[PDB]
Order: sequence, then C-alpha cells, then structure tokens
Amino acid sequence: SGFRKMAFPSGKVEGCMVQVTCGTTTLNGLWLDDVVYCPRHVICTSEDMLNPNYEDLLIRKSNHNFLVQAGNVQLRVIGHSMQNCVLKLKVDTANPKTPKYKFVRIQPGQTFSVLACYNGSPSGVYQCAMRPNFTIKGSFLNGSCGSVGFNIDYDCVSFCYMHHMELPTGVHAGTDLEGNFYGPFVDRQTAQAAGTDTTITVNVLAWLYAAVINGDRWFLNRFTTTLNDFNLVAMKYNYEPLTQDHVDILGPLSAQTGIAVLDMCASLKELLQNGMNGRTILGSALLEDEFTPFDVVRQCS
Amino acid sequence: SGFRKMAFPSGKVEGCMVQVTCGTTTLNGLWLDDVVYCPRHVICTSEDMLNPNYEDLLIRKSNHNFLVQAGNVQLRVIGHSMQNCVLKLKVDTANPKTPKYKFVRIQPGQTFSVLACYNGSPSGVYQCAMRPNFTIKGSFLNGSCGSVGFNIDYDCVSFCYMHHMELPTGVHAGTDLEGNFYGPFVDRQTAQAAGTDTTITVNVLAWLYAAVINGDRWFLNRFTTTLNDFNLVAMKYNYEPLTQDHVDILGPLSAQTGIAVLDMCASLKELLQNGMNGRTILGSALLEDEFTPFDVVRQCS
Repeated sequence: SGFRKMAFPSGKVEGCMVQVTCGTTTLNGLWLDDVVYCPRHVICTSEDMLNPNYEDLLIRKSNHNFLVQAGNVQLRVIGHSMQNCVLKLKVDTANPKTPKYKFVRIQPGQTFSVLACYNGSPSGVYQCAMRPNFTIKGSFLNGSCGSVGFNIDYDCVSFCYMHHMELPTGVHAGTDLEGNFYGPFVDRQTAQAAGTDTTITVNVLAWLYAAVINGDRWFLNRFTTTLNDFNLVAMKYNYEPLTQDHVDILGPLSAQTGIAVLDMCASLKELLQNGMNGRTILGSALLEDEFTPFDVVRQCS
Repeated sequence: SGFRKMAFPSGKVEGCMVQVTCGTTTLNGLWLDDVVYCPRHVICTSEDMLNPNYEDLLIRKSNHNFLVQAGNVQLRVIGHSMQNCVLKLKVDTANPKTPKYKFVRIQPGQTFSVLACYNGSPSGVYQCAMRPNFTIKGSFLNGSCGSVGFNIDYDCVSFCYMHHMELPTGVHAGTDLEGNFYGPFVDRQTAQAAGTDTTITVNVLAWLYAAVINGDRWFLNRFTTTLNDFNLVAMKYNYEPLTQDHVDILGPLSAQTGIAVLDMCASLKELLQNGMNGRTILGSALLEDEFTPFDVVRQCS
C-alpha cells in the first residue's frame, strides 16, 4: 500500500548530464548522441541578461568557445546552432550511455520527473506537474539551469522540460527540448507574471480514487452531482473545469473502486465548500493535484 | 527556490537490482560484487509463511535451487547462507556496475531514498524516513520485497533498508542489509503492532527553518520558550522530545535565518496549540517531519 510522490528511476537520465561553459557561465547540458543540449543564456554575461540580442551574441562566439565538461573534458564542439532558446552543440563522441529517448511537449496536468543538476552532476530527483499558468513548483537553486524533466515510460525516456529561470513568484519556468518555453515566458531578467494557478481537477479526483484504494474513505458522501453543477463549484474555487475526457480517463479508477466519477465529483464539491474539517486524506491536509490518473493507476497496481 | 521531497539519483542502485526466484516465489535482490542479497522468505511457499522454520526450510534447498535472473539469467549460485533474515547468494560474475557502497544501520529520524522494484526492475523512487516505531510510510505493492533504501552521500551508496512486509496498519517494515529488522518485527504472517508514531521534532523544526528560507514566515512569533517548556508541549501532541544535539545540528539553519532554535521552538509550540488556522507552510497544511536538518541544508544550498 501507501501513496507517495514517486519519480521515475533517474539512472538513464543521469548518464546524460554534462557541464557546459561559455566564458564564465557554467550550466548543465543534456548529451544525447553527438549533441549537447543546454539553455541559450549560456552565452550571456551578467550584464547582458537584461534584454540580450542572443543571435548577435552568438556571432561573437564560435565552436571552440563552448566547453562541455562531462566527467572529464573530451567533447569537441564540431558545430553549434540556436533553436528557439536552446543551443545544440554537435560534438565528436556520441554518448555511450544514450538511452532510447524522445523530445515531447507535454500538456497542463501531465506530470514528469525532474533531475536537479548543479555543475553537471545530478543532486536529486522529484516529481513535478506542468501547471496551467505553465510554471512548475520545483526545487531549483542557482545553476539548476539546464536540468531536465522526463517521463521514462515504456523503456523510453521522454524529455519534456529544460529548466531556465526562477520567477519573482518563486516558481520555475522553462522549455521543451526544442527550445520553446512553456507559457508566455522569455529568457530575460524582466518581471514576468504567471497567471492564476487553477487546480487540476482531474488529478484531485484521481488522488481521491487513490485514497479509497489505500483505505481513506471518510470523504465519501451519500450525494451525487452533475458535471455542470460540479463545474459551477469548481469555478468559484478556481479549479479547472471537468471534461468528459477527464471522466473517461478516470474510468479504470471508478472501476476498481466501484464509485462513479460524478459521485466522486460530489464528494469533491462538499470537500471544497465545507473543507476537510481537520482530517487528512492520504497524509495531506490539502487536496493534492499533482498525480495524474495514469500516475495513480501505475502506483496502485 | 522551492522545497520538495527529493530522492537521491537512483542510477547507481538501479544497476544492482536483480530478479530472484526460489521455487515459485519471485522477489527482488541486491547484487553487489559476487553476492546477491534478498529477503529470506524467498525460500517459503505460501502455506509456510504462517510460522516457518527457515533454517529447516533452507536444508531442503541447495545452490541450484536459487535462480537470480538479472537482465538475462547468467548468475551461477556458487554459495548460499542465511544472515539474520537475508539470503546471501555468492555468484560467479561480479557486478560490473557495482558502485562504491556500504551497509548502514540508520537511526530514527534519519532519512533515505527507496527504489521500488517489482520483478527486478526499478519502478520509481521516493524519499522515506525511519519512524520511531521503526516502520516506514512507503509505497509498496506485492513483490516489492527485496527493494532497498539508500543514501547516496559523498559518491558512496549507503544501503540501509531492505523491504520485507507490509503490516495490517498499512505501514512498511524491513531490515538493514545485515538482515536484522528495524524494530521488534519478524518475517511471519502474524499480527504485529507498530507503536505510537511520535513525530520527529527536530525535523519539523528544520522544515520550518526551510520555510523561512523559501519565504513563508507567518508562523514566526514574537515569543520564545525553553527546552523543558517546549518539551512539555511536545509530549501532549506525541512529539519526540528535543535534545541539545537537535539544537546543535539545527545550528547552521539558525545561522542562515537569524532565528534562535528555541524561538522556532516557540513558534512550533503555538503551532501545536492553536493549529495552522487554514494557512499553508511550504505547500502543506500539516507539519512535515520527514526532512532532516541535513536534508534542508543540502536542498537550500
């Protein structure tokens, strides 16, 4: 039993983390085949980072200007390129430990593991969700840039997140591995606002279904409700509105537990209006929204 | 910024997880050098597990009776032995991916990462603490036995936990890697009681210090208190009593934040008596006790 935030086993991604330096900026890179992926502000000095013309900064630099450390420095930059806020450093040696991998732009609600990396070395691993303001609540210090987020499902590492920047909120913003930022964000030291952090209703529900499976059932109510009626209540508390696709993918969980989705939506409704009354569901006193339906199915079976 | 439950990078321990089978029992083993470590109930049939004479069951079995799968089956059991609830299967090949490692009996309060493993394959990684009833609140299914817990500090994997059994409570019990169970427990299907789960006061405090560093400061009070006076309040709420050694090891955190330990002990006291008032410290509505002082220092710097 039990239900904790799990991350994927990180070994496959560890053997891909390198140290990259351009001038005196050191950040982490992702080495896969003969290409070493990193955030593009590696080329920037401290004074440039207010509003920098990166392409103009990249002309200043050449192939030898970038130094990928790895364990010991034997990476020869054979080429360079700037794709949409990332640098791709073609190198001589192809990574012996390249796992089967793929680049994936995830969606809000979907979850991934983060391997936090300082100076090319992995420090820790935790599970994160991509929020609807397209930020993540992670744990990143200075030089966590270049750290990556992944799903290792079905033997294959799906890279979805590279970390770039913390925001004044204290939340973390970044990019897929083709460079483009999740959300409206940009890689400058300018004030940048995340929006409202709508809670991921379909995950709260899955985390509840997970709770019934682990033995917590006090939140189970004798009522039921409607999508439209639950959604009116979801709105006031700034929950994401529930779709039939959400009801679909909660299918197997409703099956396992013997509890219709809308019935769980009625427990959730009461749980939003009258609050949790000091009780704990699965060891939390708040409603947890960072386990997908898929996450719950996998950990409970 | 941010503060999430991190686990260590698991790669070093992944390359040590194997599949072990004796008769029709399949559980996970830990392969290190030419020895494959597993729980001793691998030898038991289903009917034996009520009260089994293991040593008598081990006479029935010989070197060929144990089949360590690994990726593909090429492990030749050259010897066998039963140390204090574990089997040690001397094999022909020494693990190419043996990390620097060590076996360590941890202490209550101390924390470790768990790599959950079903059929010799790692499934996920999460951080756990050894509770004072000597149980852990983990996430383990059927065939999680043989999964291990570790600290990877200073390049070296410190193995501390092998998983054996879930209890009727829903909590998890196991052993160090020399076999002996944490706590009073035994590897039989008999009813076995964990005691009171005293909360780890020195960790709640570190998790609070972590909160001041990340920007949450509402719980900061204008009062102070005494050890003896805080401890009287710790007792009613079944917190572990605070020592000067606890105050010592919180030193650097009191330094970083500019907040004396006892002052934090007075915030904690009010926080136990008047509760959290619906507010959240670091994203939790309860007091978190599974980050050590050491854990906090490492993640905040």
